[PDB]
Amino acid sequence: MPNLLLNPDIHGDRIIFVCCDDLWEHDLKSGSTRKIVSNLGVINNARFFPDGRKIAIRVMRGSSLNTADL
Amino acid sequence: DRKTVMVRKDDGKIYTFPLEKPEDERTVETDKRPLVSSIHEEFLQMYDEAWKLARDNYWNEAVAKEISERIYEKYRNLVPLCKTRYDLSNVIVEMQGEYRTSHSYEM
Amino acid sequence: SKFAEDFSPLDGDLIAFVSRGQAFIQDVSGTYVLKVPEPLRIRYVRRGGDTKVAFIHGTREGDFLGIYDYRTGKAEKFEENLGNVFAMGVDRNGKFAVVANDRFEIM
Amino acid sequence: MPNLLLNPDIHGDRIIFVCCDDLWEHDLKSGSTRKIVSNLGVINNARFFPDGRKIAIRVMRGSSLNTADLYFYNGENGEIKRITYFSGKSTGRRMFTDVAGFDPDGNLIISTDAMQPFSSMTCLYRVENDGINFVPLNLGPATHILFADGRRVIGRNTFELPHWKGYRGGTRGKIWIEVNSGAFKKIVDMSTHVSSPVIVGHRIYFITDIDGFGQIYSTDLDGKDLRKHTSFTDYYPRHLNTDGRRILFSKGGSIYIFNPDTEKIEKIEIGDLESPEDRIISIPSKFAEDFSPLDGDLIAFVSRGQAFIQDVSGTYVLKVPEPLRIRYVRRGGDTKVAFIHGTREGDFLGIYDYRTGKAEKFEENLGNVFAMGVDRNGKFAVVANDRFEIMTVDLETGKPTVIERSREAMITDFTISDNSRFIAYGFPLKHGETDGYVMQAIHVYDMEGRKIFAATTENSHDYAPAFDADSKNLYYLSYRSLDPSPDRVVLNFSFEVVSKPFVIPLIPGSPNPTKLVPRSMTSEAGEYDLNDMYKRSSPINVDPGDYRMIIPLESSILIYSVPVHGEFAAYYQGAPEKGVLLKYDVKTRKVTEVKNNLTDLRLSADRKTVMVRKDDGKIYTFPLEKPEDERTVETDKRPLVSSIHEEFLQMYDEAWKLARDNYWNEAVAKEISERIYEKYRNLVPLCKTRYDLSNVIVEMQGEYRTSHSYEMGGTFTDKDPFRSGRIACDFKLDGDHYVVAKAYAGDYSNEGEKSPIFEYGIDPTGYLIEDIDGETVGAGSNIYRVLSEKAGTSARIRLSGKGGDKRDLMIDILDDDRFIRYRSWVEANRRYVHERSKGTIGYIHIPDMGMMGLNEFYRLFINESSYQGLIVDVRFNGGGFVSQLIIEKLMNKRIGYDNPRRGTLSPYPTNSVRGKIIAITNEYAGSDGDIFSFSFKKLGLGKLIGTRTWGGVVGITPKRRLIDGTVLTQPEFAFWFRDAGFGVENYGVDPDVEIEYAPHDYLSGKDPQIDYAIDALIEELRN
Amino acid sequence: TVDLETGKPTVIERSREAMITDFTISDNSRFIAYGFPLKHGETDGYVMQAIHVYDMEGRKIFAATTENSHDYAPAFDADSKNLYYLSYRSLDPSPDRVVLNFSFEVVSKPFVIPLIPGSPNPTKLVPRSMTSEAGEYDLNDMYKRSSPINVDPGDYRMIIPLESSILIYSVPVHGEFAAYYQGAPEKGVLLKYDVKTRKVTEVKNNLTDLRLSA
Amino acid sequence: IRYRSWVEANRRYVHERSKGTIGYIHIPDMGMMGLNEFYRLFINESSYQGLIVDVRFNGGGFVSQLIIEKLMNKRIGYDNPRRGTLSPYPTNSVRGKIIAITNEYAG
Ligand SMILES: N=C(N)NCCC[C@H](NC(=O)C(=O)[C@@H](CC1CCCCC1)NC(=O)OCc1ccccc1)C(=O)N[C@@H](CCC(=O)O)C(=O)N[C@@H](CC1CCCCC1)C(=O)O
Repeated sequence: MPNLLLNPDIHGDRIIFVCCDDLWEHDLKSGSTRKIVSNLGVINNARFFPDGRKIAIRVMRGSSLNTADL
Repeated sequence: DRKTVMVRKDDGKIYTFPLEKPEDERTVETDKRPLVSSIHEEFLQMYDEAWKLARDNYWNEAVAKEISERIYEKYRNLVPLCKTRYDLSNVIVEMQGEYRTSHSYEM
Repeated sequence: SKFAEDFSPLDGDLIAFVSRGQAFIQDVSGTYVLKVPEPLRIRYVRRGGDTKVAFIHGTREGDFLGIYDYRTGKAEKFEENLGNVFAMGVDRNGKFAVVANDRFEIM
Repeated sequence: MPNLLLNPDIHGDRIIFVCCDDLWEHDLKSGSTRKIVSNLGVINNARFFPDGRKIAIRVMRGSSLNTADLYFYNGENGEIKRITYFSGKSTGRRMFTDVAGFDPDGNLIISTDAMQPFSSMTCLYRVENDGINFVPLNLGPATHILFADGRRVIGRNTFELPHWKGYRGGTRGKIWIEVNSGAFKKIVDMSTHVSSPVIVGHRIYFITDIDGFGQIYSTDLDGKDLRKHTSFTDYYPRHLNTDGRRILFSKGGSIYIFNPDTEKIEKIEIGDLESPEDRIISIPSKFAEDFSPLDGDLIAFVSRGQAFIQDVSGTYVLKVPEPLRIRYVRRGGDTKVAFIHGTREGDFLGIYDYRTGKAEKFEENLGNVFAMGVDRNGKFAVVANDRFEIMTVDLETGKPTVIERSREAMITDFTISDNSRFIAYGFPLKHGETDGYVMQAIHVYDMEGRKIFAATTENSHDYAPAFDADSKNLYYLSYRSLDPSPDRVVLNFSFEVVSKPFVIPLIPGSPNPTKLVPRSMTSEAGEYDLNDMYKRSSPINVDPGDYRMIIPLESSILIYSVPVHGEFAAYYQGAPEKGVLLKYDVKTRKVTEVKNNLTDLRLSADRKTVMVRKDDGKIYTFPLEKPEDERTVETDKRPLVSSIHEEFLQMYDEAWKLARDNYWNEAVAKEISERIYEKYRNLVPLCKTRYDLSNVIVEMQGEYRTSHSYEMGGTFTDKDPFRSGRIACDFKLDGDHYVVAKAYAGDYSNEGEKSPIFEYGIDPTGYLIEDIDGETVGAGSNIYRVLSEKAGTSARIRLSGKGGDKRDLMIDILDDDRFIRYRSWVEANRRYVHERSKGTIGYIHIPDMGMMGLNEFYRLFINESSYQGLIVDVRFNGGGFVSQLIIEKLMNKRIGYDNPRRGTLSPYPTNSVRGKIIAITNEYAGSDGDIFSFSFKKLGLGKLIGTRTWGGVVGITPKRRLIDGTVLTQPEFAFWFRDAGFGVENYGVDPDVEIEYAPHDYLSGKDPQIDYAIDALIEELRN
Repeated sequence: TVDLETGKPTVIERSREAMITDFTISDNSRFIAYGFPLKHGETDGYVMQAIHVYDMEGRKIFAATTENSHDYAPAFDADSKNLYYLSYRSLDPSPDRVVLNFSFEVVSKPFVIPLIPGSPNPTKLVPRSMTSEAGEYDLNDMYKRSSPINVDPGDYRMIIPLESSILIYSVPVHGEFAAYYQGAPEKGVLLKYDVKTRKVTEVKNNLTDLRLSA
Repeated sequence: IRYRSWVEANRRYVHERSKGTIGYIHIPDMGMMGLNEFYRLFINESSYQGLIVDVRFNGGGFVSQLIIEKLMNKRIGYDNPRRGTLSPYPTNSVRGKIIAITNEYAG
């Protein structure tokens, strides 16, 4: 069985998205996917900066995800 | 037998004391044995209930019968793709939105 | 403890309770714990005899009354649909049970 | 900055390795790296299956990584799954329960001691159905298993030994190989340690430092044609692994590739991979220590190198403004506090004022401080160091002044009179240079006159000195009230309750106040005179016992008492000693209990505030006047804030400094330390996790090329330890039902020595296990996982024996069953020896030389000592320090008997072996294990049978921890044998008759060592 | 056993090491438990003691405990369904405060043996509804069903089983000087163990001897 | 008091006359007192070049074997600490030569 992917962002051929609450990156060219950040809590939004280098991330914490920070 | 008393105090713990001698209360412990379950079976269970509640409690009984039966299968097929609680939430909320009405929350 | 509910006192200074859809028969200490042998969603558990306990098993179709004996092991499960049960009790003589549902019925 | 990579494995162009405790994969072709598995805990080993698809992984859990288990990763669907629920015990140097290798059919073969009596018994098992069933290979303990041309290659103790470079002891790595299609032959047994074996073509590649440094070697399937392939000099290479074509390994934090055909080595370029948040949060209580009461009902304490001034509530907390390592904090004034700041150079005294903010920090080096106090008037402080000195540091100038220096131990037990004129302290001393015991005498230093006076004589142990408010008497304790207490099992006696309080009036002619001598009938008013004061000593009428502290008050005396107890939990589990606060009314002479369940106590300056630690581990504070009103000290309100890299640099420097300052040979230290410091310090910044830092520290400890350089404790993960459900049984998957293959039991009448099932009056052996807690187990349900999930409680278990024998019991699911397995094993060997020797030989086994060894030795000695012969089996003996006590008993020669009118003969001595004794020992007996083996030979008590022992005999007694709680050990006590010097170190003891225990011996199910012992003794029992 | 009517004695068993002075009779007068001194070898240095149980019916002796230490102070419960006793088997060394030495000071612990196989250790508090007793007497291989009672080790001289508590005579560790010369009596105390609360308390102190009625 | 004074007196005498090369110990009997007096000095006199084990007037008892056991121990090693003095192995081992004194009052 596959996963549930969501909330993506693009920058050229690179595509970051959320899977299993963690942040992943996929290369349109090579076709390879990898988890770039995890164990931070529940990530629902990731945004590529202009230079496509850094990434602003939103993560939720607390049993019911009542709190969040960047 | 009106002899045993089981209570819950403000500290959240459960206690039990004989009605005759309320001085001798004991603390109920339940975290000795772990709780064992399967994510996918629970998720399927939870989905079906969320879906059943949405239909059984919608203000308009008529519309429910049609709305429920029309969205059930579509969203149930995504449950197995859910590995985390948040995933399941994404599926459940989308199916709640199907009632095109306010106050369909998840807390 | 995190998902526990419906804590209730049984015969022989025993405890029954529900958590995450599962049900258990344990001593206050939580050292001797028995899991009721029944699929997901056991809404309620109620003292029904020296070693017998009645319970409400929930499914997608509705709620049903079930009985279990933590001594012999037997655990029949009726088919008569009761609707959505929200309250359940058993007489002291263990012959019948009183149930309330979302249909506003008492039976 | 880059990361610290390690423990790789290869499969074609794909290379998996460990980084930041997680598992990563790198493609040689594309050059891309990615984390394939994380948040499982600490991963130290990952092994590619044959098809290169699945991956067997070893992960450690529990704060100190005391537990481990195995997981399967499938790169096809990203599936992760736990395979073992053994909860194998592991330590830094014995990371047992790991992957051993793969059989020809592509099945995983693991190595674990989970179902064995001894940890060293890492037996081989074939994993089946993802962990449903385990089939034993009965090849004996093994670390690696390789297959060449249908032949079985076996690696014994072939894991890396970073902590001990140049190891040449009996437990060194060795490789055996199959030849007779069922027989094995030892083929690689060099003088030094051999590790990480692999096969490429028809050669076995491995690592060893036979030449003074770690290099890769290889030989043919005969251990012949030795070749050296590498010439590294920077760091030791480790973790060899291969795919059949190329060899992979790590070194100095980088991964390299070795091509056997080209003999060329290259470094893989991976670059930066992960750099987690540096600023971290910690729970002050977890690393707290040195809790102390200040003025105005305030509290001071130290945690993780930091110091704080807070109210009991922990609501108003002040952090002392000082860099890393604040060893101690002490009340120095209304709002001032003195502290000991530690650095790489040493420890220094510092003062701080939590009101004004000022915080000067002296430069005068005090050495390594271990005790620190301040006078009540806040002018000077008394300090003790590892140089055995006691001194007074001026709180104004900073200038230290040594009062006296001991040549035996530290002067940490001292006190200052309230008028700041006298300083009393325990002074360790010895009558002779080679004396067996260290005495202690109280000394009193007079600030005026600056002369030291003797408070007590030097014939025993006097301690816990204390002055009274008026400064007119000096009270103290001593173990001088000798009275023997009888041993309930063995003919023996010891001094259990011989502690008694004494007092010494500082003014001659003044009587002992507790004596209640009418004032009108005495003529004091004299003047101070400390001369010949040990002659005026007087006891205080309080029954003997075991007192640790004496506090004189107006009309009563407070005494801290510790009831006699066993030492087992304290020696292993580290359990704290339980004491109680007693009160002695001078008037009524009656004694009462003021507080119990104490494990530590501290008194304020004004003698009014009491701060204690109870058995629950919490700190409390109550006024001495009304002990009924105690409050709980909370410190976890405010988080602990620190920087990983700054702490890591701090921790490294300390580990390095301790290793040098405590090495037994001072000379060698200066050279070794300065030579390895920089090299390993440059890797610290590559460490992002605790485990990383550990890898660096351990490697630098190995640089001392000596035994006993360990690392225990510390926080490596926030993951809870793996759990395992045990009922002392062996399960065998037969068909679709699990059957009870074996039911362990030793002495049925003892405690905790049999499967909990036995209590229901039936032997589970042969029975079938239907279900557990209503859930069915068998071909589909993993019984281990189930059991693991019930560990610590009683679950209903449906059993089925022969016929219609149906059982339904509430069995206790144990968290561990090692001891039961052990006792079962001993009782088994006992029976065997009795039967084979036709009832003429006894058997005893000493698991170690600590409290357990004492237990096990006497447990049987009392019943086996009177046979014609005796086998003292010390195999797997983990050491300790009671070997001399054991030799002493075996040394006793029976020279007489007692003839009773009625009854049987009674031998003299009672603790005398009746006949001939033979000792069995293997490569798993070390330290005091080595000592015992060597001594048994030297004293000629009998013949020594087995295999050369471990070879590590440089004692260790740690006395300092790392800010994270880590407890490092340093070989500080070099054992010197007469006519052998330190020769035993890094070598072990050779048995008179060598008897290997080859892999085929295990296949046959015969113990060649115990058998030789029996037979040999039978022959000696013909005369 | 001497017949109180006829006067005829009947020897049950004979030890070859010491006297069999530590015994008790079940309330239903069917069983006789006692400490039996024994030695593995003729020239053995230590004398072990195993509890034996003689059955008036069948007239056969059964082994209550193994013979590897010292088991004593046997005692039956009112219903005559369990046999409680003490033993110095809980080995744990206590450190000598003066000389490098260790000895067994507090290694005494209580144990029980259910006379009906399958019946669990009562002090364990195993729910009746979760057990299936009602079995019949069977003293064979009873030393295998032995079970400890969760009471901290020490130096116990007597164990008295009651309805919902156990009385235990404890003797605190002390010096032997006065006892060896002056002949001073040993100081003990009567402890109570509540089976339910598992809590221990002091019923009486300053004792030097104790006897219980029928 | 008279007894201990006598022992300490002989102790001083032996130290002085042997120029500090011989230790002294005296066993009043072989019971509890003997155990006390023997270890009371053994711990400080055992490490001299020589040792005098005086057993004159020894009234007996039953712990002789325990005493012989200690005197039997042969010193075959030492412990070298980075800081501190040597520690003999065994600890309870006499360092050198031992001589026993006895009279007609030991039985
Ligand atoms: N106090 C404690 N709670 N623990 C201390 C026990 C540590 C121990 N070592 C040994 O038995 C040594 O033989 C010794 C021997 C010597 C040598 C010279 C002087 C004095 C003692 N003893 C020792 O280290 O300790 C005490 C000591 C120290 C200074 C002065 C006087 C006594 C030892 O750990 N041994 C190895 C032996 C391995 C082998 O036999 O090959 C071991 O790894 N044992 C366990 C793991 C443990 C267990 C407990 C602690 C640490 C590590 C194993 O995996 O088998």
